[PDB]
Amino acid sequence: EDKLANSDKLAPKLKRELEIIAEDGRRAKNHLLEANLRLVVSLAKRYTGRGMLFLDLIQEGNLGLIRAVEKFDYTKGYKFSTYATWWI
DNA sequence: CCGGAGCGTTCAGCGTTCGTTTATCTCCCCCTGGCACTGTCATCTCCGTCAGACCGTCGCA
Repeated sequence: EDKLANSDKLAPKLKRELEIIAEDGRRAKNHLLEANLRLVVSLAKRYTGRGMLFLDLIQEGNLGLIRAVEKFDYTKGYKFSTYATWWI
């Protein structure tokens, strides 16, 4: 999606393939997010019962978790949970 | 018998002091961003109203 975001002229079939890869990447974004909904629910129930509703805490942690997945890299050899927990 | 001196009041030269601003320098407040062993489903409600109606709903006929 970064390559197709550029203004350089490429093949239209190549741009279609890049859009397909971008759609697959967005599907991966989703799949990771519904993978980690359970852990953000657990860490939100860790912080409940203090004047703020449970589902509000879950959704705010979900915002923190999409922040986490925006700032996650595979170069460091650690699991997603221990890095996501700080942002949650 | 005016004339001068002393006295009262009122103004133009420059000489200092105020009234009100301005940008720079500390101290504090306030908001966005980082954390990298792993840690991936809570929570107690609700009963000894109550009195009957109004109403839609729903499975049996």
